[PDB]
Amino acid sequence: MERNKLARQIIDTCLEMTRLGLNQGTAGNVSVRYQDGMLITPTGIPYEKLTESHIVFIDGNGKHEEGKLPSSEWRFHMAAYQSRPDANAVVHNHAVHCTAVSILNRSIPAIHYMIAAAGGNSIPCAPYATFGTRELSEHVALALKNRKATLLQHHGLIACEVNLEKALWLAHEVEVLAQLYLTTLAITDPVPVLSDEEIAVVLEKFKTYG
Amino acid sequence: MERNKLARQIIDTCLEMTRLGLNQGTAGNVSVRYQDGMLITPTGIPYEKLTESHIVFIDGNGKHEEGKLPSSEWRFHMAAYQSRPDANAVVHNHAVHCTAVSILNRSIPAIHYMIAAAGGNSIPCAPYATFGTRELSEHVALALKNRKATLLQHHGLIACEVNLEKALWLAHEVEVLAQLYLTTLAITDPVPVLSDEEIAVVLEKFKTYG
Amino acid sequence: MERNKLARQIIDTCLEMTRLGLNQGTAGNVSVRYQDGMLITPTGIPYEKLTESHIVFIDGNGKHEEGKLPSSEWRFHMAAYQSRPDANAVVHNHAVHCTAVSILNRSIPAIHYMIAAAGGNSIPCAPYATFGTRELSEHVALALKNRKATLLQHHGLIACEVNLEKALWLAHEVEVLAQLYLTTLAITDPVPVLSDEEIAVVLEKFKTYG
Amino acid sequence: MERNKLARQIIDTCLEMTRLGLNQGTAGNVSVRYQDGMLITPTGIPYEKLTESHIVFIDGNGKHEEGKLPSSEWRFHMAAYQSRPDANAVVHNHAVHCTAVSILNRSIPAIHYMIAAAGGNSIPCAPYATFGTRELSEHVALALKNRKATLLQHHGLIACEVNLEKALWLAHEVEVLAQLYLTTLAITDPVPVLSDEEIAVVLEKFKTYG
Ligand SMILES: [Co+2]
Ligand SMILES: [Co+2]
Ligand SMILES: [Co+2]
Ligand SMILES: [Co+2]
Repeated sequence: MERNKLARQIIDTCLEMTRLGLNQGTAGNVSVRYQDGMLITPTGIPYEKLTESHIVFIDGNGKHEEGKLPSSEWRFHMAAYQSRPDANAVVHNHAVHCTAVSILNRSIPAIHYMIAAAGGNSIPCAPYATFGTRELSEHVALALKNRKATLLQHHGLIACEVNLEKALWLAHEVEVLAQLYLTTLAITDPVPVLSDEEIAVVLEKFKTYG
Repeated sequence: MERNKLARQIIDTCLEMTRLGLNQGTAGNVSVRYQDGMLITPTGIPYEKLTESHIVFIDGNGKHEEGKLPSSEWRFHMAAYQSRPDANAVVHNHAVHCTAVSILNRSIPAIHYMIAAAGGNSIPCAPYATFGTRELSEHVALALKNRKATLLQHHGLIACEVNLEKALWLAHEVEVLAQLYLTTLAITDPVPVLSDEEIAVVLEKFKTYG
Repeated sequence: MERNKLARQIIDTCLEMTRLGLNQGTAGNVSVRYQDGMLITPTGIPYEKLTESHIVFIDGNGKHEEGKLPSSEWRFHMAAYQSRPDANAVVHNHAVHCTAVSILNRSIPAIHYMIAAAGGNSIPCAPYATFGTRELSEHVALALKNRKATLLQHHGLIACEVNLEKALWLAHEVEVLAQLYLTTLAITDPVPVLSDEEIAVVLEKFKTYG
Repeated sequence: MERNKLARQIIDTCLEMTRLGLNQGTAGNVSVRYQDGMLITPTGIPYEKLTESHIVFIDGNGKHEEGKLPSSEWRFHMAAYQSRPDANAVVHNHAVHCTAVSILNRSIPAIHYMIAAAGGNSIPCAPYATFGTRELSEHVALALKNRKATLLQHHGLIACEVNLEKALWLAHEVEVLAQLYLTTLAITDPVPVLSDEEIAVVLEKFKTYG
């Protein structure tokens, strides 16, 4: 839990996120909870030019390290941390499938049992607001109250977890769910879904096993 | 046929499965028939952290090696082995295209002659049941009676063969067939198919040649 | 133009074909014109296990090297060579997009000016016949009379050129055209096309430049 | 700003463009503003065979280096430079998604806030004209007057920026926007969009921040 070791992980996540195809238009940003604020990726630096020294610390008051510019989307990383105390890492991206569903402003219903990984029977879509604004931050905080991931209308996705590895994994899983929903929707509307009781059993089962 | 050599192959299949794009949401599991039970991948370990020592042995009674947790989906790997005696390896995954067709709960009809590789004129879809349950196991055993691969409703795919290489190959082929069917279905419903007689000739021909 | 040097190229094409995503379900086969027949890939050997010694020679009478099994689809490689004297290499595959269009049994019309690379204002689709048969061979020979590539109904694609590099390039280009057509067709039917006169000018222009 | 250093960058862009999946059918061409004309990729040489010596200089009169053949599409690279004085690099390709939208001859409306990166509330589609002609050049110059990227009907995409890195980045971003639009269009027509005022705020915000 040394800063430089947290800085590397953040960087490895950016690289890996790219490897998985979630980092298109190189618009993602990643952060972790640290001290009284967070460590986040900087604005204006393509992932492959990133070194541990580029990682920016932002305290709990919204004040950042001198001489360093944090991601232009840092504000909702702070909203996520304040909304979900258990969240230790946040991954945001503009993955294509998640984004297309968010353009239709639809939530992703229970078309697959893995939807329980985000905490319930759906992946919500928070209403649109200009990036970097406090109003966008509010919509995000409200959607994450009972879910670990949310689509953001005409924008992309935010997923949070207890560490970077799980957060990355969740984000990747929502992208798959997103592609599954668009694919079936083009054939039939609405898409068949699993019932609320059936999702209740899977949730209980995930609580049991891990 | 030494355990450690079987353990490596299992691992190479996981890696290769990932390379082919079948391992999204890192949800797959692979096993081989061994002694009176099987060797299978463990639960809770991302494929790249896998070493031969992580591979778990489960006997014919459903009892596993002490201190090791087998895949959460092991039960249907055992059902596959007991349903198809000739099966020596099983590959399961949540490949996107196969899954979307399974969400529509449709079987894949004869839109291409390679559909004969699974044993007939279709790839069935077994009804949904909670993962890890005996009821899911039953539906699987019944679908594999006359086919080597089956879709699992709102879940994914199970393919079995005489060795890991062929099982992996079959799984990959069903994914292609799955993508071909979704693509055409979005344009026309129903999708033109080859007749039962025509599939009868290809099957005979595959019996002849190999 | 030594056999072993032709054998390597064939192998590099298989690898590269795979790299481009045309070799799914590992069903492709590649050949070149050699002496009085051709050199072709063997049946039953996954591309990465291929060595120059696995390449099989088939004379003009349809008789192959002793102890070696040529691709199960060799017959139409011979039909292509006898139909188009100028053809020196043939590439066949079951690329997904080309195959989906072939399942709809539609020819690809002039939706893009690069369609002129195959010789006219379309990529035809030859009617279906069991693989490896003389009747399939006839349909292929007839479609290649005025085009360098053709879709094969419920099967895949055959593209021929003056060398392996161009043949591979053409095959790749038809796959792109195929994906472009399916994508637009799902939105609008029929898809807008360029006129015959406009394709006449591009053809003349390609004759001029190269 | 030495020619050989500009030549390498051009080459790295071709490689990277390919890596991103924009270079299908190997039809792209890239140039930079240099002296009184430009440096551009040559015609007839697959990207991996490219060396700095293959890069061709074309002066402001349309006259090129002796013994070297520039891209067959150089003319609109010159039109782009003369239309947008601030443009220092041009990237052209036949990316699949951009091309499909261009086949429908539709402009890409404001379905995502990143559309502001091209300069306004849309990505236009310039009418079709035979490649390499002065009439095609006119349509391009006119579309780039108020935008940095444009689709070209039944053809592909042209994106310009202040350096190769940003031009490549823009091209990649339009491809993502293109895929987002086709995906949603197959489900609903028309696709919901952000208002002109909302795009006005994002533009102002990008002016502010960078
Ligand atoms: Co964002
Ligand atoms: Co499963
Ligand atoms: Co074939
Ligand atoms: Co062009």
